[PDB]
Amino acid sequence: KVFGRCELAAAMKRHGLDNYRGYSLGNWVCAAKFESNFNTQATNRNTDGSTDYGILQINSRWWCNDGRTPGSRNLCNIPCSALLSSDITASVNCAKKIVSDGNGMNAWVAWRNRCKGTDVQAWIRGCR
Repeated sequence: KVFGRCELAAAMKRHGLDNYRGYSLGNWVCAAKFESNFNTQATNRNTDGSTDYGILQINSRWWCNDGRTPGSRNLCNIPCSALLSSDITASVNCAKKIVSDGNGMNAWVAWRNRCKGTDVQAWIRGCR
């Protein structure tokens, strides 16, 4: 599923991501835009052999199990394919753990390079 911008904002808010760990809703929408372009099915392989899954590009070395990643820890206790669902619940629950791990939203490289320090409120402008 490719979410609309305000559609994803409403879903992230209903799931408790707005202001979670101090990160306003626009930070999360901006992160999803640049990690997956709002596409729940997005997958991308990394040079270390891991793969990133879903709307928030959650990694198979630390967070989810994909069965093909050396040194996998599966800290979210979830198959990586579950993070590709049209229902974002599993991605939100895992992202809440990632953002609590010590580095905040710096865990998302696209957030650090394309959202951090910008006017993130623009990503929720116009939404009701």
